[PDB]
Amino acid sequence: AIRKYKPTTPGRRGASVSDFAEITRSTPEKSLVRPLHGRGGRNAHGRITTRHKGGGHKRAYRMIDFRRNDKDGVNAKVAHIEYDPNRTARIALLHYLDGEKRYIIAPNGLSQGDVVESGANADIKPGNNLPLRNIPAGTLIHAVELRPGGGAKLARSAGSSIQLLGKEASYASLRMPSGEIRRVDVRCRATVGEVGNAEQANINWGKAGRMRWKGKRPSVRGVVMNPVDHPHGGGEGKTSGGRHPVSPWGKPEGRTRNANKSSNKFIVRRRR
RNA sequence: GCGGAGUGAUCUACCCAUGGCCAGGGUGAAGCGCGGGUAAGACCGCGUGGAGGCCCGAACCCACUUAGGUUGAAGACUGAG
RNA sequence: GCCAGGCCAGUCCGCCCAGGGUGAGUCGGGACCUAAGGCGAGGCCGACAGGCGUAGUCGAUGGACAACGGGUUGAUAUUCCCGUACCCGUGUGUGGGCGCCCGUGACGAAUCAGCGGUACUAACCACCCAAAACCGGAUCGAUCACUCCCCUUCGGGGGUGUGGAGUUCUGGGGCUGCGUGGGAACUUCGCUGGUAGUAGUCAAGCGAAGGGGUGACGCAGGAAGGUAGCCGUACCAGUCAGUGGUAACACUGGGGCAAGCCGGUAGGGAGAGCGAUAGGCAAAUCCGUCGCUCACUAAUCCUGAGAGGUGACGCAUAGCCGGUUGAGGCGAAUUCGGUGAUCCUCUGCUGCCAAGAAAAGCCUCUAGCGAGCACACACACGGCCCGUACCCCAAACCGACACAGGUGGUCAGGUAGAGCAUACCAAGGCGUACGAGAUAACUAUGGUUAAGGAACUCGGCAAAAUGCCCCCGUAACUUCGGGAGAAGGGGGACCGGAAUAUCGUGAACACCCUUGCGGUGGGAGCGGGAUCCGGUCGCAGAAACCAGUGAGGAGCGACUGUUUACUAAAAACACAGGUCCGUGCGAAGUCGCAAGACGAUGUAUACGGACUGACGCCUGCCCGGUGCUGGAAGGUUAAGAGG
RNA sequence: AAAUUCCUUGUCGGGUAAGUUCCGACCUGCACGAAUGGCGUAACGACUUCUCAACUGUCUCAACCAUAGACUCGGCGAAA
RNA sequence: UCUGAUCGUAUUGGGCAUCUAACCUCGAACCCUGAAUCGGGUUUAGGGACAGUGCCUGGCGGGUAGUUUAACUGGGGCGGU
RNA sequence: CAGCUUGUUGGUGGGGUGACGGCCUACCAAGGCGACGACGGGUAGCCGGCCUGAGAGGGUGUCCGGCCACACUGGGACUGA
RNA sequence: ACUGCAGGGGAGACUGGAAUUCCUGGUGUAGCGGUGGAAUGCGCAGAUAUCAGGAGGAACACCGGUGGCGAAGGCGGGUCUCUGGGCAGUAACUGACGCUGAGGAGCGAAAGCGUGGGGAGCGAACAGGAUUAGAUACCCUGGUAGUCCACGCCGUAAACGGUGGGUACUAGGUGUGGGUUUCCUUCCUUGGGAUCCGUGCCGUAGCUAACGCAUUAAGUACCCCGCCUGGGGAGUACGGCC
RNA sequence: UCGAAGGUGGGAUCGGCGAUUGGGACGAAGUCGUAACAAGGUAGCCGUACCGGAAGGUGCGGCUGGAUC
Ligand SMILES: [Mg+2]
Ligand SMILES: [Mg+2]
Ligand SMILES: [Mg+2]
Ligand SMILES: [Mg+2]
Ligand SMILES: [Mg+2]
Ligand SMILES: [Mg+2]
Ligand SMILES: [Mg+2]
Ligand SMILES: [Mg+2]
Ligand SMILES: [Mg+2]
Ligand SMILES: [Mg+2]
Ligand SMILES: [Mg+2]
Ligand SMILES: [Mg+2]
Ligand SMILES: [Mg+2]
Ligand SMILES: [Mg+2]
Ligand SMILES: [Mg+2]
Ligand SMILES: [Mg+2]
Ligand SMILES: [Mg+2]
Ligand SMILES: [Mg+2]
Ligand SMILES: [Mg+2]
Ligand SMILES: [Mg+2]
Ligand SMILES: [Mg+2]
Ligand SMILES: [Mg+2]
Ligand SMILES: [Mg+2]
Ligand SMILES: [Mg+2]
Ligand SMILES: [Mg+2]
Ligand SMILES: [Mg+2]
Ligand SMILES: [Mg+2]
Ligand SMILES: [Mg+2]
Ligand SMILES: [Mg+2]
Ligand SMILES: [Mg+2]
Ligand SMILES: [Mg+2]
Ligand SMILES: [Mg+2]
Ligand SMILES: [Mg+2]
Ligand SMILES: [Mg+2]
Ligand SMILES: [Mg+2]
Ligand SMILES: [Mg+2]
Ligand SMILES: [Mg+2]
Ligand SMILES: [Mg+2]
Ligand SMILES: [Mg+2]
Ligand SMILES: [Mg+2]
Ligand SMILES: [Mg+2]
Ligand SMILES: [Mg+2]
Ligand SMILES: [Mg+2]
Ligand SMILES: [Mg+2]
Ligand SMILES: [Mg+2]
Ligand SMILES: [Mg+2]
Ligand SMILES: [Mg+2]
Ligand SMILES: [Mg+2]
Ligand SMILES: [Mg+2]
Ligand SMILES: [Mg+2]
Ligand SMILES: [Mg+2]
Ligand SMILES: [Mg+2]
Ligand SMILES: [Mg+2]
Ligand SMILES: [Mg+2]
Ligand SMILES: [Mg+2]
Ligand SMILES: [Mg+2]
Ligand SMILES: [Mg+2]
Ligand SMILES: [Mg+2]
Ligand SMILES: [Mg+2]
Ligand SMILES: [Mg+2]
Ligand SMILES: [Mg+2]
Ligand SMILES: [Mg+2]
Ligand SMILES: [Mg+2]
Ligand SMILES: [Mg+2]
Ligand SMILES: [Mg+2]
Ligand SMILES: [Mg+2]
Ligand SMILES: [Mg+2]
Ligand SMILES: [Mg+2]
Ligand SMILES: [Mg+2]
Ligand SMILES: [Mg+2]
Ligand SMILES: [Mg+2]
Ligand SMILES: [Mg+2]
Ligand SMILES: [Mg+2]
Ligand SMILES: [Mg+2]
Ligand SMILES: [Mg+2]
Ligand SMILES: [Mg+2]
Ligand SMILES: [Mg+2]
Ligand SMILES: [Mg+2]
Ligand SMILES: [Mg+2]
Ligand SMILES: [Mg+2]
Ligand SMILES: [Mg+2]
Ligand SMILES: [Mg+2]
Ligand SMILES: [Mg+2]
Ligand SMILES: [Mg+2]
Ligand SMILES: [Mg+2]
Ligand SMILES: [Mg+2]
Ligand SMILES: [Mg+2]
Ligand SMILES: [Mg+2]
Ligand SMILES: [Mg+2]
Ligand SMILES: [Mg+2]
Ligand SMILES: [Mg+2]
Ligand SMILES: [Mg+2]
Ligand SMILES: [Mg+2]
Ligand SMILES: [Mg+2]
Ligand SMILES: [Mg+2]
Ligand SMILES: [Mg+2]
Ligand SMILES: [Mg+2]
Ligand SMILES: [Mg+2]
Ligand SMILES: [Mg+2]
Ligand SMILES: [Mg+2]
Ligand SMILES: [Mg+2]
Ligand SMILES: [Mg+2]
Ligand SMILES: [Mg+2]
Ligand SMILES: [Mg+2]
Ligand SMILES: [Mg+2]
Ligand SMILES: [Mg+2]
Ligand SMILES: [Mg+2]
Ligand SMILES: [Mg+2]
Ligand SMILES: [Mg+2]
Ligand SMILES: [Mg+2]
Ligand SMILES: [Mg+2]
Ligand SMILES: [Mg+2]
Ligand SMILES: [Mg+2]
Ligand SMILES: [Mg+2]
Ligand SMILES: [Mg+2]
Ligand SMILES: [Mg+2]
Ligand SMILES: [Mg+2]
Ligand SMILES: [Mg+2]
Ligand SMILES: [Mg+2]
Ligand SMILES: [Mg+2]
Ligand SMILES: [Mg+2]
Ligand SMILES: [Mg+2]
Ligand SMILES: [Mg+2]
Ligand SMILES: [Mg+2]
Ligand SMILES: [Mg+2]
Ligand SMILES: [Mg+2]
Ligand SMILES: [Mg+2]
Ligand SMILES: [Mg+2]
Ligand SMILES: [Mg+2]
Ligand SMILES: [Mg+2]
Ligand SMILES: [Mg+2]
Ligand SMILES: [Mg+2]
Ligand SMILES: [Mg+2]
Ligand SMILES: [Mg+2]
Repeated sequence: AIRKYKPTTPGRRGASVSDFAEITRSTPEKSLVRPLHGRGGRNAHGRITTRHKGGGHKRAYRMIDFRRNDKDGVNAKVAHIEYDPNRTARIALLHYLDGEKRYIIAPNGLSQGDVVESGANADIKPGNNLPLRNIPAGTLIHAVELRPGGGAKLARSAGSSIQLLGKEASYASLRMPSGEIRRVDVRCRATVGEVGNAEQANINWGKAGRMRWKGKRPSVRGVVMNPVDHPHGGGEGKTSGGRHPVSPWGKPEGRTRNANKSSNKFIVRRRR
């Protein structure tokens, strides 16, 4: 699962890395790859809108099939499990019996060579994609969509899962990875099972260089700035900031969710 | 110093795309084998292997100390480290 | 040319004057392609100004694409000329081949009659229920009438037995139906004869829209096989350098040549047919997927550095003659080894995680077009636009200067050396622009120093010292990796012998066979390193240049890194790790009036903010204040309503 | 008794011939204290600080040599 | 009958519920469209008189802006006046 | 005190001894010792004997006798049976 | 070896009910909780109580015992999969292949440690109330780690039968468990008798200072291992291993 | 060549002193509490964790070397 480096250097002393034991076919599928380029956290104006971005290893995008709507009743065979630099889960390449190749998020327990079904008549097995109406309550699902046909949007990171609490009339109550209970329409599609690569959260990056490779740039604390730069700046020695904690633009801590967002009627219980 | 409207990222700060460069030595990680060990092991020793914000050190990038310069060769440099 | 300029002078000049000089189908670009990014028809947004952006169109620092050697001018040359190549296009002939119609072959339906799928289902058969209505059983309680019985103010209970419209369970045909299962004819579909081998389709060639494949990609590390270059050498042509020796292999010089074409080596890679087909915006014989057979260690095919041939009867060259010292003319030998890449095979191979452009181009499929086509040879032609002079670690560029500064890429020889360090040299350049003198102090840059050895000083600042290779040996502590080159020691030159395979590198003459760019033995010639023993010299053998000082105790920051261009490099910043808070998704946050964008082609193991800052042990008490989160009983409180 | 301690060269011990610095304690903390983290910590440092070996013109205490200037002659010829 | 408690036609506003048709959707499909992740239109699936916006109005608001922050004084500050 | 040894273990050919022998030397093998305690630390002359104890045993090595080791400390050769 | 027998022996996976708590809604108003007595605390902004639905973790009443199993520690909600051991019977097979075991190795309650998850209830630490001269406690109200899961670490308990393992022998009486066996075999009795393996109690001899042991010995003998030489200091110091 | 003595160096082992500091034993007729021996007033012990002037207290698991129906 996780391989620990040996303390041969100070940079490697405590670090660890995935063993990549689940990976076959170390190259991607040429027909499902699109170009990508970095932004450095800059928007269309050319200005930094997200801080601490840039550098980073070059990447290529792999088209993930997040809809899974048009292959109902058509079986697929899992051909490979591949590394993806754009997400924390691994991806599985599917060979459809119709001759088409697709990429999906690899669920937990979807070894190469398995058969994957879709539609209302599919069996309840990891990797099978069904509308929520046909999934029994208490199941663990992932890659759920908010609107019918809108594409999977929830529970997509490594190790994520959603528990189908129940379907009442035309809505399904879901326990979402944050712990918030939500309702979505029963016609929304979901995939059975939990997302794989669940142990990646235990990886110990060893040095600053590794995060620079992953594209994360250094972050400077507010209390070591000058007051013209940050509200926490100033002071003779080191201070705690001369006030209650605030953002670099002076906003205090507290809830930032819009108080009367339209979706409030779909949320049963806020997270802890 | 204040206001209005414009000009500047050929210097410099960061970022994006596409290219180039890093003499010569040293150390010897994982993994892979063989043998020892056992019921199996764990482990151990020999090889192979060639990792690393690894070591010494030119090009290259810097600028710690000191001497000189200080109407300078130079509006920030030279010599030795 | 010499009155300005050149840090002096100048007959000289990067200065002044006149004239001359830059030749491309292949070099670098355009006419080809796209990245980041720019502009942007319509468009969306915005009082106006304008912002953003789709189709599209630009934009190399990248992709694709055809040339090498020699000569020549005062000044250009892969451009001109000579020799020899390659790429794209056009015309003219010649030859055979396939096609239009003819027919050639092949493939190739449709009509209508015989039965079932009993699929349709009027009905019919079975399975449960309303099991309808109704006959009618047991129980219930305070209604009800009946007859038997009893107190009472004359109004009703009770033993309730019967049943009434009575509650519930249920005894019985469940006729009518519901739901399901079998299920009547034509009707949906199939077979046999039949329309009929008929209609009809395909069979030269081109397909550039569109589909598909390729193009197409990271970093690190070698190894093997090669080659360039370099060092010798067979052979060739010469020299006598006025010194003691040296007359020929003693010494000096030579000991060359490309693209292209042929070739298919070492090394690499590849299963082949047939059938089906929901997918690839239409189609597809293409791609993808699936099934079957055969094949698998082979064979075949592709790729492929090198070797060899040709290019080359040519060019070049050491040298020799004559030479206004310009041009001329002649012109030898050219073999075999060693060493050896930063280059080639190799867009390969191995390993790793941080997971590594696009489009054109090329190939292929069909849509489509199509009566003429495709090919071979020969001849004759067309190949456009811009750059090309000269400087280019500089006196010609950026620094006001002919300024000790700065400036990307390519080539890069010998001896010693690990080396692109360092010392001296080659090829090739240069002596660079004020000089000539003179033992003043003093300043600067170097050098040496008796005895002492940090006594100097804020402080060992500066200088001195250590320094290489090989062999021994190596502490506390430790996160077990380190500390460590710890510390501290020993040896090092030359000559000879071992020593003729001593050893190790490659492998000539000469040894077999599937005869080749083949295999084995073989050991010549040529290079390399180490050790032991004996001897020799010096003050000194790492010889010059070059080239770690080491140890012990504390503080701070874990570490590599970053920082005040021009007085501060640190204990400051960052960091991996930690906790808290926010964010349920065109999220929170940020830019923007807005549209829109980034976040992210991400989805709570994610993203943003704050503080702390490897690791180890831990992180105590306080919610009074102020923030944040949540609640709404009460008080207070705006516009509006009311008037 | 600290990058925090004014008094202050606090007191005791070590080191030195002689130690306001250094190291180990004491606790009388002017004015330490647990993520503006507390206490340690192998490795690392052109960081700050103390000691030792070796070495030396840093010094006792200076002396000599060469070069570039300074000095003389010819030419050009500024500046505050 | 200050009629507290109260009924039925008017009228009205406040809550709650439902609906769809205004309005909303970066849900989907098709056309403009030959090349289109823009835009617009058509249909559909949802939300829905909410939200958003205009005008009026209360709160909060070092996020930004313009400013103020006296004099005397055996120098100024401290104190005092 | 849990790992000790490299002339150390053995063999070969010489040298050396009065005499066998790594005793010494040149070459070859990788062996030899160790939990029945090597290697290391502390202590000590051994025995016949002496004392005590019914005995087994416990203590001790002085008179005397036997031997060993030493001659200021450390090292070496010669004469000689 | 073959045939039967009993079992909470162990591991994994799925799953069930009761109860507590919490959430939502209905009914509903002024108390609830707590003690020897109270107060802190909770509710009045709608609590306790009652109903219905949902969420979640822990533990499995009745069976259940004096019982069974396991080397010890320990072991029962149910089902399935995998697996260990024991007992009985035949004597089918080998033929002393046995016992103990220095060191060594493995297993090993609870508490605790590392990493991730989980957390209903309880509950060190901590806080408030109460008692008391004081109350850093006993009592009450709360409440963190922990108790739970996964993989590791730790190897300590009054880890006790305060009794090392193996074998042979030494009256009986009375319960229970698993077998087998003829007979009384219907005396239905699943009783009695015989044997083997256990598990309790009482009791003969013997042993013991006594208490007591007594076929499950602390009796009579043998073999092997471990341990003690008065009490503190001390199972502590130093050294060493983990 | 070997070879006593001597010098240089890093280590190994055994002791002595040491500012300061921890625990132990004994002393007197001190101060602060009553933890155990009774159900010792909250039963006592065993292993661990945490806390507090101190004896000790609390939690987890085990024993009776106590009692109860
Ligand atoms: Mg812009
Ligand atoms: Mg950030
Ligand atoms: Mg930071
Ligand atoms: Mg600052
Ligand atoms: Mg700024
Ligand atoms: Mg501010
Ligand atoms: Mg500050
Ligand atoms: Mg401060
Ligand atoms: Mg803070
Ligand atoms: Mg501040
Ligand atoms: Mg201005
Ligand atoms: Mg501009
Ligand atoms: Mg290197
Ligand atoms: Mg290895
Ligand atoms: Mg490095
Ligand atoms: Mg810098
Ligand atoms: Mg200076
Ligand atoms: Mg000067
Ligand atoms: Mg300098
Ligand atoms: Mg320098
Ligand atoms: Mg002139
Ligand atoms: Mg002049
Ligand atoms: Mg634009
Ligand atoms: Mg326009
Ligand atoms: Mg563009
Ligand atoms: Mg262009
Ligand atoms: Mg280019
Ligand atoms: Mg020229
Ligand atoms: Mg030509
Ligand atoms: Mg690609
Ligand atoms: Mg090679
Ligand atoms: Mg001569
Ligand atoms: Mg020669
Ligand atoms: Mg195919
Ligand atoms: Mg050739
Ligand atoms: Mg030119
Ligand atoms: Mg030129
Ligand atoms: Mg140029
Ligand atoms: Mg210039
Ligand atoms: Mg210059
Ligand atoms: Mg440069
Ligand atoms: Mg060279
Ligand atoms: Mg050089
Ligand atoms: Mg020279
Ligand atoms: Mg001169
Ligand atoms: Mg003079
Ligand atoms: Mg001297
Ligand atoms: Mg001297
Ligand atoms: Mg000194
Ligand atoms: Mg001094
Ligand atoms: Mg002095
Ligand atoms: Mg110095
Ligand atoms: Mg020096
Ligand atoms: Mg050394
Ligand atoms: Mg050290
Ligand atoms: Mg000599
Ligand atoms: Mg060095
Ligand atoms: Mg300290
Ligand atoms: Mg640092
Ligand atoms: Mg620290
Ligand atoms: Mg500076
Ligand atoms: Mg500086
Ligand atoms: Mg620095
Ligand atoms: Mg900084
Ligand atoms: Mg937003
Ligand atoms: Mg969070
Ligand atoms: Mg905070
Ligand atoms: Mg900090
Ligand atoms: Mg951080
Ligand atoms: Mg507070
Ligand atoms: Mg507060
Ligand atoms: Mg409060
Ligand atoms: Mg509030
Ligand atoms: Mg102090
Ligand atoms: Mg202080
Ligand atoms: Mg002091
Ligand atoms: Mg000093
Ligand atoms: Mg001190
Ligand atoms: Mg705190
Ligand atoms: Mg502080
Ligand atoms: Mg704090
Ligand atoms: Mg800190
Ligand atoms: Mg500290
Ligand atoms: Mg550094
Ligand atoms: Mg530093
Ligand atoms: Mg100090
Ligand atoms: Mg003069
Ligand atoms: Mg509205
Ligand atoms: Mg404000
Ligand atoms: Mg202001
Ligand atoms: Mg003003
Ligand atoms: Mg005043
Ligand atoms: Mg005054
Ligand atoms: Mg020998
Ligand atoms: Mg011998
Ligand atoms: Mg003695
Ligand atoms: Mg006796
Ligand atoms: Mg002696
Ligand atoms: Mg004497
Ligand atoms: Mg002697
Ligand atoms: Mg004699
Ligand atoms: Mg003799
Ligand atoms: Mg488990
Ligand atoms: Mg809860
Ligand atoms: Mg309620
Ligand atoms: Mg309730
Ligand atoms: Mg037999
Ligand atoms: Mg045993
Ligand atoms: Mg044992
Ligand atoms: Mg436990
Ligand atoms: Mg734990
Ligand atoms: Mg945890
Ligand atoms: Mg309290
Ligand atoms: Mg309690
Ligand atoms: Mg509680
Ligand atoms: Mg803890
Ligand atoms: Mg264990
Ligand atoms: Mg027990
Ligand atoms: Mg015994
Ligand atoms: Mg026994
Ligand atoms: Mg026994
Ligand atoms: Mg019995
Ligand atoms: Mg008894
Ligand atoms: Mg006894
Ligand atoms: Mg102990
Ligand atoms: Mg110890
Ligand atoms: Mg003392
Ligand atoms: Mg007591
Ligand atoms: Mg007690
Ligand atoms: Mg009491
Ligand atoms: Mg008690
Ligand atoms: Mg307590
Ligand atoms: Mg306890
Ligand atoms: Mg207990």
